[PDB]
Order: sequence, then structure tokens, then C-alpha cells
Amino acid sequence: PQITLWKRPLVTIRIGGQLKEALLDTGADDTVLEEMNLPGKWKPKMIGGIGGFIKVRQYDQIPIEICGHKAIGTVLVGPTPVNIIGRNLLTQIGCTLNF
Amino acid sequence: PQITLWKRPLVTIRIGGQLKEALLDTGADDTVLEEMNLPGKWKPKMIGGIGGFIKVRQYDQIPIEICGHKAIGTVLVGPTPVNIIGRNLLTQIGCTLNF
Ligand SMILES: CC[C@H](C)CN(C[C@@H](O)[C@H](Cc1ccccc1)NC(=O)c1cccc(O)c1)S(=O)(=O)c1ccc(-c2ccno2)s1
Repeated sequence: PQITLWKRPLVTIRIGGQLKEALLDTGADDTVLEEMNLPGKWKPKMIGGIGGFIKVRQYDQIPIEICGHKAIGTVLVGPTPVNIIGRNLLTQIGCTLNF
Repeated sequence: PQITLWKRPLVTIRIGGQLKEALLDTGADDTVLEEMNLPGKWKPKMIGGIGGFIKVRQYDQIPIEICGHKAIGTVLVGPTPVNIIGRNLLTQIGCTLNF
């Protein structure tokens, strides 16, 4: 689709058979989801945003379907204010900015 | 233009006599610029992201040129690590997300 920006670009994602709302976030390098359970081995990681650094759990090669487009990649789980889809997965689904 | 998201979507913006690199950021409701002493009235605000909150000064009806496109609107000025063009100005320059 084409998505305009008068509203937050929130989309439904499917991950582990669960439906969540996430923000398409071109200013985020990474995809960061609020606390949830994901299976498999994870690595402790730290990431930085506008307010400083937080600790997250890094899961690799997690499938997410974003608006019906399939991605498989790195998902960080931790205290983000909202679920965000970052550039690592935006590139996989062919998302671009256009003006 | 079309901007892919393999790298950060940094573009040149102009604010008065200052040229800066800023993120085209669909995850940002409003534009946030690095500390700078802009003329005119403003109001303090707290904005939250990854890591917590920062305090900013909200200026309204500030003209910003973004890749030659004219915009005018709210700009939040504070101790952000990166200049951020938010949805409030992205819409004005005709920026959409596409996939
Ligand atoms: C709540 C949703 C967002 C977290 C809001 N922010 C916009 C993000 O795109 C942010 C941009 C960023 C990039 C690099 C360093 C610091 C920040 N990215 C990130 O936080 C980021 C950057 C790099 C890697 C990563 O894993 C995350 S944000 O930066 O916190 C933000 C912008 C405008 C906001 C607002 C609130 C009310 N009115 O306006 S809140």
C-alpha cells in the first residue's frame, strides 16, 4: 500500500500466531517489541533512543508478517514505549519513503 | 525522490542560517531538533521514547526547508542525539511510505 502520515502509520503484524499493532518507524534501526514471550535462544543487547539506553533481548530469524508481507529477521524485545517496526524489516518488505 | 531504508534516511534541512542533517522519521509525531537558540515564543514539553523522556522547547510556525520543499510548523528543540523530521512536516513535503 501507500501510507500517508497525517495519522500514525500503525499496522497489524502477525508473530508467533499472535496479532499485534506496530508502528512503521523509519527512524528506528531495529524492530523493537514490548515485553512478550518468544521461543529459542536470545542474546542480551543494549540499544539507545531519545531518552538513553535500555536492555533488550535479541531474537534472530523471527518471522513477522507485516500488512501481509513476510519478513524473517531480528526482533528486539524490551521496554519500548510502543511496538516499532524498524529499518531491518522495513527493507525486507520493500518499504520506501517517497516525496 | 524515492528513499530506500538500507541506511538511515538522512536528508539536508535548512532552518534559517543553519543547514543540518535530519532523519525522515515516520515514528516521530513531531519534529525534534538538536539544541539551538531559535527566536520567538515557546513552551516546555516532555517527550518520551526509547530510554525515557527528554525535555524540549516547542516552537510553532517555524519554516524549515527539506530538500528544497517548503514546510512550516511545530519544532521541538532539545537534547536529542539526532535531528528528526516528524510527521507534522513530512506530510507538508508530500512524503509517504510505500511497499
Ligand atoms: C515512541 C516511538 C518512537 C520510539 C519515537 N521516537 C522516534 C524513533 O524513530 C527514534 C528516533 C531516534 C533515532 C536515533 C536516536 C534517537 C531517536 N528511534 C529510536 O528510538 C531508535 C533509533 C535507533 C535504533 C533503535 O532501536 C531505536 S522518538 O525519537 O523518541 C520521538 C520523536 C518525536 C517524538 C514526539 C513525541 C511527541 N511529539 O513528538 S518521540
